[PDB]
Amino acid sequence: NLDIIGKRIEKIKQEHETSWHYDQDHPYKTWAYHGSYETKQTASSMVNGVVRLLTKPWDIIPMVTQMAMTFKEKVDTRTQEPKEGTKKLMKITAEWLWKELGKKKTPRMCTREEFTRKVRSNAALGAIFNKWKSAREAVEDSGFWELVDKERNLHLEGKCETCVYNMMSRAIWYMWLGARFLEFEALGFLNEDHWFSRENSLSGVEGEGLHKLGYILRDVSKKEGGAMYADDTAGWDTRITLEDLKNEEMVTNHMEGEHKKLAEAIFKLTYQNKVVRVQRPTTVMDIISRRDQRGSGQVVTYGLNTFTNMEAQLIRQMEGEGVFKSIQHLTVTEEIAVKNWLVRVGRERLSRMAISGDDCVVKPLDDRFASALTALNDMGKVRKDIQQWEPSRGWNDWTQVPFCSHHFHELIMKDGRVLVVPCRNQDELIGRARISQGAGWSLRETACLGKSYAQMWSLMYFHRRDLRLAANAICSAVPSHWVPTSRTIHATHEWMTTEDMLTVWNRVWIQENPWMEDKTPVESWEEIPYLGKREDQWCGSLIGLTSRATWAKNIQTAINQVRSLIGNEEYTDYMPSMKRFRR
Ligand SMILES: c1cncc(Cn2cccc2)c1
Ligand SMILES: [Zn+2]
Ligand SMILES: [Zn+2]
Repeated sequence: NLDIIGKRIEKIKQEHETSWHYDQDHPYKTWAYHGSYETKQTASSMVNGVVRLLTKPWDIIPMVTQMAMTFKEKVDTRTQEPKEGTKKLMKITAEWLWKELGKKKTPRMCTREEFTRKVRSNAALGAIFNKWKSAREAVEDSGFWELVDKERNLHLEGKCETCVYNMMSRAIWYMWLGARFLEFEALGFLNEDHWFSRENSLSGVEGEGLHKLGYILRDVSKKEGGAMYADDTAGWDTRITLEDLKNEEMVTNHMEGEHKKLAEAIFKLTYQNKVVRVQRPTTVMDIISRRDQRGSGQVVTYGLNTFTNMEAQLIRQMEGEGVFKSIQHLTVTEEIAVKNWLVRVGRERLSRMAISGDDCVVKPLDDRFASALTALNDMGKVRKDIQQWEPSRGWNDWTQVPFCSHHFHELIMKDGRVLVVPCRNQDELIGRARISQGAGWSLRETACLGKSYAQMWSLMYFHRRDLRLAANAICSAVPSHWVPTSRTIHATHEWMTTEDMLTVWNRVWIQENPWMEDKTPVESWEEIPYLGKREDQWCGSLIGLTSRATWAKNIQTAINQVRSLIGNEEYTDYMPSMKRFRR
């Protein structure tokens, strides 16, 4: 308790010694409270005018227009201790899983060099603004690194002074850039060296672009077994137990020397003991602590969520298959049965899953899995929008399964080749492309963000009539040589390029498609297929509406409207690519 977190608390106390007051009307129940101090400050969602001017029919669709307008009661909940049988199942499975992930990988420290490069190419690290302005300025100043070094030698000493979270079904915990470095130096190898790639982890998808996920689900569907289960957890990050954090820390058993000590300190001092500062409107700053739940960098959060989700789903599979009888207690021969199951079929059972942090798809050996709920509920991983003990609804067709906010279509090209494409309701896609975040956007920067969305649509959603037309319109309206932009884990985004989108389509869906037999490149957009016209409406297309009718016929007008506002620039017409405009 206060021996590990006291120093951090002590230090913040003295920076606001004029204000420190143990408030009596504090709202926290499951968070330990410590004191309050005086502050006074808060980042709303702004409209992208280039995208909105070129999507006029959606100006009257509330599911689009409402997205641009406008639970911290769940972070203040408690998760009961799992039973002894459950704690033993998790320890055996975690020990086995780290071993498997480590067979072809070597834990290693990430470097100042590596960290610096990441700051200079814009990444969502979750730092704050204070002595230096941006991350860019702190990383070039030698002062920073002496603060980093002092903390670093404190961690080797088993102590912490400045690794403090700043709070803001979401909750992002910003830290200062120095604490973010020490986290990256010790644990960044999990992401930098792709420990959760599908090649390495068999269940994972790390590095897989949206164009691979449908093919991966179709491959899981080819396995013999029961329904495909895709159960969402209610507030995954809030249900991470201290038992989970101890199984995650076992990655340090694979480390040596300095690295081992630095990683042990990240887990013990900052993950298994947190200090947080929260804005209350009643405006004070509350200094609160707790031992459990997930509050780490976003990228480490993704890899450890993937790990613990892989562990939980193997255990739910063991329960369905009758490997153990009760979570109350594992007998000695049940332990050896669990171990022997892992050794004999663990890798096969990982390959029946697609896991992206808290998001999973599982094709179990049979449907006993649907009612195998005791371990899942006792680990705290309670399913969303179903009653605790109600059996899971499975999906009979891989093309209906939700994963990473998408579903996937099987689409046959006029030449017989098969595409498996990503899809979601088109209102969600259009509504998201019409939104910017942050201040000080020039017209050029707004246009280049519009162009990023357009190129994404050409590569991923070319099969949606409205998006291919709107993408061609935005690319026609933005100067041809202007570079697509975005402010700041992600798989590589191949739409982020000034390369000819048609040449990218050919390499992504044909040349470098490990699922595609024939490597013959496509020599015209008009060869590339759409979904069915009825399947497009189902997925939220405005095809058929008079609003969409004129918008299409008269798009050249909207394209030229935008061209005039950006100004005298080289513009290309990509609409003639459309069969409708193509004579
Ligand atoms: C994070 C890191 N690597 C892959 C994913 C999966 N994914 C791809 C597109 C949308 C989701 C997520
Ligand atoms: Zn620290
Ligand atoms: Zn669809």
